[PDB]
Amino acid sequence: VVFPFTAIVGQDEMKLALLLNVIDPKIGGVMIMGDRGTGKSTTIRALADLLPEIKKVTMVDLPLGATELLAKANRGILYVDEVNLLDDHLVDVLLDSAAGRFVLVGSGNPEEGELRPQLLDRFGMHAEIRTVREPELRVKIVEQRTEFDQNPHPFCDQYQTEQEALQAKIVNAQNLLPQVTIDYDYRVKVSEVCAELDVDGLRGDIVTNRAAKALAAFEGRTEVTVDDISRVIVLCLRHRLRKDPLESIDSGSKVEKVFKRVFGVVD
Amino acid sequence: VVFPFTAIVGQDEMKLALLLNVIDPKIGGVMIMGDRGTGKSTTIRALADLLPEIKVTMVDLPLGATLAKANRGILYVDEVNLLDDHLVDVLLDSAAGGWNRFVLVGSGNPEEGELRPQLLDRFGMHAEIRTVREPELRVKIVEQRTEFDQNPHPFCDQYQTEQEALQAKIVNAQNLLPQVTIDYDYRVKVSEVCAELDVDGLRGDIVTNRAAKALAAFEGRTEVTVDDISRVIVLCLRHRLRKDPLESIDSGSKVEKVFKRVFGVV
Amino acid sequence: VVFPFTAIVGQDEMKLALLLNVIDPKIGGVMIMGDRGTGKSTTIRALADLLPEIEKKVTMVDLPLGATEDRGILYVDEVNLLDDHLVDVLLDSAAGRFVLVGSGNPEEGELRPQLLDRFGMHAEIRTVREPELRVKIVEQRTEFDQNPHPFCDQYQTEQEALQAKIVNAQNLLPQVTIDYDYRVKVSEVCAELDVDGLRGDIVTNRAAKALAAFEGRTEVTVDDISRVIVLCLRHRLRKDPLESIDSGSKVEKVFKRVFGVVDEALE
Amino acid sequence: VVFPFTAIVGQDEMKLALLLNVIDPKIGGVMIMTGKSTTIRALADLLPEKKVTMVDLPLANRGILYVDEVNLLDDHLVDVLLDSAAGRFVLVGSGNPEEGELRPQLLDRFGMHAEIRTVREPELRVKIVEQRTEFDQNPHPFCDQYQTEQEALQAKIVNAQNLLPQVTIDYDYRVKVSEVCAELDVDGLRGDIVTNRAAKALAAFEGRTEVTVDDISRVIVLCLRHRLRKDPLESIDSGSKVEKVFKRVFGVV
Amino acid sequence: VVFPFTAIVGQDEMKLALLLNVIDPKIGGVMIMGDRGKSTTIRALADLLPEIEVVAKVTMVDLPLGATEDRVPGLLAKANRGILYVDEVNLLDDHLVDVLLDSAAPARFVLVGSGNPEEGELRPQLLDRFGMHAEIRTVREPELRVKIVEQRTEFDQNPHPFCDQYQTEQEALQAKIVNAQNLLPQVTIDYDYRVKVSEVCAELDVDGLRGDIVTNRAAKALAAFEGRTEVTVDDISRVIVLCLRHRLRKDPLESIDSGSKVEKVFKRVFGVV
Amino acid sequence: VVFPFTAIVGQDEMKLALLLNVIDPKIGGVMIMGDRGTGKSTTIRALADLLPEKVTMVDLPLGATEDANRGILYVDEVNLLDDHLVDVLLDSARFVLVGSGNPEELRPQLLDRFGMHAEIRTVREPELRVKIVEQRTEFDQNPHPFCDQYQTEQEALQAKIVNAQNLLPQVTIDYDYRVKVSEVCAELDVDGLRGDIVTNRAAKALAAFEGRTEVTVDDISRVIVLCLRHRLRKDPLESIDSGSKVEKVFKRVFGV
Repeated sequence: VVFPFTAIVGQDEMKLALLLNVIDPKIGGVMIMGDRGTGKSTTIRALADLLPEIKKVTMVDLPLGATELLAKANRGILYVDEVNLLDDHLVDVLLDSAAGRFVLVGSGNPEEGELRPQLLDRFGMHAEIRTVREPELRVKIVEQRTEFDQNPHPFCDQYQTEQEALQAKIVNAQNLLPQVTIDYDYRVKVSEVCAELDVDGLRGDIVTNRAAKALAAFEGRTEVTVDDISRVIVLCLRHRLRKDPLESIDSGSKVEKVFKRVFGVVD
Repeated sequence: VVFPFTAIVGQDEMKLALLLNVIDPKIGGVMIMGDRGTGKSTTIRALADLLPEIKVTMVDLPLGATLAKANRGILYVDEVNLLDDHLVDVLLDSAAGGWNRFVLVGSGNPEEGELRPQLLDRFGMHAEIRTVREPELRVKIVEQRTEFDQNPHPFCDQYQTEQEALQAKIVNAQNLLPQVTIDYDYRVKVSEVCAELDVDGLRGDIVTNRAAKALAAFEGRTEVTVDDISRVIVLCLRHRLRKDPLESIDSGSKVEKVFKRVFGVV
Repeated sequence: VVFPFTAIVGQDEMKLALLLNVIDPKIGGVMIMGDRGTGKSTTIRALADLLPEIEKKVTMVDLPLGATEDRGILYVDEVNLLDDHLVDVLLDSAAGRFVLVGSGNPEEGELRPQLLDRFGMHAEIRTVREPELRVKIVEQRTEFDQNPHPFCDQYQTEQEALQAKIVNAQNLLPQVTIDYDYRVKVSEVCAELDVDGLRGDIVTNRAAKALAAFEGRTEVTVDDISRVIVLCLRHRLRKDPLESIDSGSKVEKVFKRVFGVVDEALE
Repeated sequence: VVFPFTAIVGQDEMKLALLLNVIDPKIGGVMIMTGKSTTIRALADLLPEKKVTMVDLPLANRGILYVDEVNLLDDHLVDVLLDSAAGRFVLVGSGNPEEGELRPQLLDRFGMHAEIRTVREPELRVKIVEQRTEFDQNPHPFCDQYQTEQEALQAKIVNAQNLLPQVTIDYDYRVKVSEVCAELDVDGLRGDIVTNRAAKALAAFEGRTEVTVDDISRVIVLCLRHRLRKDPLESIDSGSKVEKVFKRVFGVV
Repeated sequence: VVFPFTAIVGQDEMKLALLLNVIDPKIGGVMIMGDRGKSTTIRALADLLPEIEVVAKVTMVDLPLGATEDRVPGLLAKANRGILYVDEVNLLDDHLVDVLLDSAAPARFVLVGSGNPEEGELRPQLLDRFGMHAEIRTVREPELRVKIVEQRTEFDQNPHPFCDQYQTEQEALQAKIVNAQNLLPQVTIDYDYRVKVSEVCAELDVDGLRGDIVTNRAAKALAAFEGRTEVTVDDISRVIVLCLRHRLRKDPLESIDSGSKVEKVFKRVFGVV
Repeated sequence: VVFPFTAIVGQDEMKLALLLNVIDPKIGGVMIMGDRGTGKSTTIRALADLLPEKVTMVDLPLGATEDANRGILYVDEVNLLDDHLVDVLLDSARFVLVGSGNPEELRPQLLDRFGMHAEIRTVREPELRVKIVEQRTEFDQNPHPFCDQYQTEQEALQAKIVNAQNLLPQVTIDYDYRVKVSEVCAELDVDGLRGDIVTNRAAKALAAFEGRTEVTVDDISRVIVLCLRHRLRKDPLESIDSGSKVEKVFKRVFGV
């Protein structure tokens, strides 16, 4: 038995990136660079255990150096725990196999050679993990972990209806995605943000659109909204920045700043 | 089936470099520097699919150690930054500038190496790819890509007469090139531009002349015009600059400035 | 015969780290970095000899320089060498049973940040600065080398008093509670120090309870947290290199702020 | 078949260095820093006598040896070749900037240092290009257009070699040449010797037996510009300093 | 025949370090750093000591560049009741040095080592285990330099006539060494002095208590050498730089001589006028 | 046959350093740092051909081995093969050690072990440079007429060397001079007493060469830079020539 996904607290940005990829695997996978390592392996297992069967969904790990495990990985999840030194070309093929049919998930180690700029831009979204800063939230996690370690089944049962409610929303979102439309004016202003961010190519334009539709589908709507784009654009474009080294500005803050201007958002 | 060449939008400078080399392979090949994406590989496949049957053969040569007998074809070196055997690169340049005849195309990695003035001056033209900055154009490109991915054959058919029209223009330009002449005054003012740019050698003089003749041939003319030279001279000379490091001036902008002065464009 | 633990003078911070681990080994071990005129080899030997009999005495096992892979105390004299592979395996035996103790050399390879965070506490040894104490250590040391048995007898009842306190602390540890407000303020200190993960939260809580148990109390006190929090978090700092501040001094500074500890200015 | 030597335009300084070495190989070879590989074969094809053979060193008595990249092939191999020269064959070397600038102890041992500057006259650049393609299209009609000029220069080379033993330099000139070497702080007396051997070879080339101030003028930059010991505090061109000191010592208005 | 120890001029600080180790070998050896009469002084000290028996002359053992435990019978045993000179202890780093410091920290000996600057400073963990740090400064008195040279040629020409000229001084110094060894057990250091010695070590931020011990063993040995049984402030003054200057942990912001820093702090703590 | 020693012009400092070592080999050899190409190997051959009895010059190559006396040993590049082979040669010096080196420098610890440091500067007088070259080709064309032109001067110099060697035991230096020599070494911060000894041995050898048995202040003057300039411990904050510093301190101490 694995820690229930709906009980993981304090990782909202990473749970969003994983949920949107389950809804639209053509987003291109998630690169998880949480320099603060905490709840990385167990979150991805919780999400696999949460998905419905169609045979149960299978999660595959990227260990060893097999040249070629994409066999048992179709219509599933593939986790490469340390893709910071995993060959050099095998990474290229997996990023293609995810953008045309599985959920690519990658993790890295800080100070071991930060993702080479040619292989990180091909990742759909870039989710960073920062350890929870709210004190009473940190206490709740610790109190939850020992409470789970002592009595797994009373814990998993406590979240049983919340897991099923989220399980149905994933299915509904997958079913509704074909009807989800984004207005032309929004689709254009998304590209304006990609241009003003000096994104290398059009992949950033493509992922933001696929992500915004997948989020709107998740929330049971068929028209992409300005707020829908707001919640996915940092995940999609912050690792696609081409900023001058003379700038001390946060990448995620640069995308939010440019997004708010182009769309005219007052916070 | 491959994305049609005549549908590629926003890469005009590179499509020009590729078309001129297809018309006169003795130009010396194309070095493609710029955005990694923007389908550099797929444009060259599209151009191969467009050429007439004399089908033309497209060569990969990816990370190898000595695939070079496809004469009157195209050779794409995706990462000629990792041909640490410079001797492989050097022979491919001279053979491209003669019949040993093929269209050399190479791509490289910025900030990794190579690009050494000895390994860059021998490329005929230097085509730079800048990703489109106009928002509605980016949307149009994206809307075209999946439209091709969902229905390849209806997309290729929409461009079928334009593909055949461009195919006839390539053959015509190849056939007309022998009579294309350049005025002596232009030929001298071109050399004045190469000298005033302090280009290393006379190869820049040679490529600019061959490019201007090929462009006029493409457009069904037999007299090279100042506008013909205008459209090729940056492709030919910007990677042949010997500018002082004290200059914050764009290389391509330097070539345009000196061309305008020597020829007197106002 | 071994030098008696209750006779060691001038290592209070390190003796505290060892005693609390003996009381609660799930704290995660002690990393001993510092000076050489102490004898981390004989203080740990003294602590094994001080513990109660296990049925023979508790076994102290030493790991020499050339050491290949292969309820007591394990002393790893040089955990700088013996690459991450061997070091990783030992940390598993700890955490959630033996007291891991490691020592290191300065300038022989800085604390590997990923393998140092997994040590429970970080005790630094500073050689005694009080002149009359330095004389006392030397006079005691030669006095022990000439007549071990007369020396150990001078400290035999004090060894038994400390031995009973250790057992009492272990027996009482299950009833030891920490107030919710303290538990949250401990996590607030961990957050304000930007600690990597929640491991710092857990050992500080386990350490404060073990100290309160050592002193025969069942309620963790602000002062109880004060005496263990530097041992627990100073090697868990992520401070900017632009700061010339001592790590242990940074933990005390943030601890006093979060808990609001100030000196009464008496007339 | 090779492009004729007498048709090469715009390389006068390098053609002078090569002709003088062919006349007196004891000068010590040429360091060449637009296609010098064919210029040296053009010179090989031009010499008399079986025909002289030009040898390439990619990894030869009484001929020509061209070391294309004397920056690589470490001092060990380079040292050995310089012995064959000096006080007999024509050593020719070229070098690459940024590839291991020729060690200062290994560059001084070359007789002359000829620099190639690409032609700046527009109508000349056009003429060179038309000459290359005209040669590629019809080599033999090209070589024939230059056949009598090739034979004329071939006779001058033979005569110059035959006349060199009688060529003399005035004592006052020979001393002022040494003053130029001393005022330049040259490493040793090799500059005094090469400038003397070069001035005599040039005078012999022109059918004369007395070295002239003008003869020295035309050879002294080739001989001394790579032998300078100037302070790095000088933004002054090396070749211009040699002319400047030459003009002072000899008194050229 | 070897140059007589009592004739060596201008090495006073090193002669003091060597004599005290001969008097109390538990001091821990001498590290000789400085200008480059080093190999010849130690043999003279070996030649000066009184002739010993097999097991209840003193033997000098050297060590060339090649060690690799080709000493552990070998060479470690020939140093029994003798002296071991390590000519270049800045090379053969790590293990070989650690083993020798252990063998002198079945044969006990006076460890003496010399090193080369710029070719490696002995790793600070293995230099602190040397008892004392004696530096050799070449004599600056001109008329003294002439005497040293003139003594060298005078000895090279007539060894035996030279040794006789110093023979009674050798016997007097030999008797003082034996007496000092015999008197060492009674030599006491006052508690107030013993504490102020530790205060100097602390104010110098010395690594450990080894400096406290060496200064005390050295002060007693010097007082014993001079036929006294009470350590004096001047006794401590003459050994404290030998004992602590290689034990400094000084900030790199200080252009102060290490040996000179010890003198200043010693004068401060003890109140020397 | 080799170019005669007495015909070499413009190398007076190196000819002085070599002659004194031939007279008193215990001086410790010569380090020749001539930043100019002037035929260092052939001067040493010229000096060997000049000595009586015949003589023998060994020339060590770059590739030293693992193993000559009463002769001359020339180490053309004492930079290579320096770890131990250079160390071994300085120990064996009975023969006249001669070494040359190229800048871009021997171990500051292995250069102090050389007796004297003679620098070669290329002749700056124009009419002299011409004469050297004219002498070289004239010798290459007619060796025996050239060597005969210098034959008696070679014999005159040869006899002076024999006389100096034969007279050396009687050569004395005043005590006041000998102390002032040591005072110069002290103010130069010389490493050890090796500089004091060579300056004394060199001054005696020079006085013996000139047929005298009492060292003169000028005798010390002409050798002290050869002996002490490579034994300096001067601050890097000084833009002063090392050889010029020795002259400065010598002039003060002796009062010249």
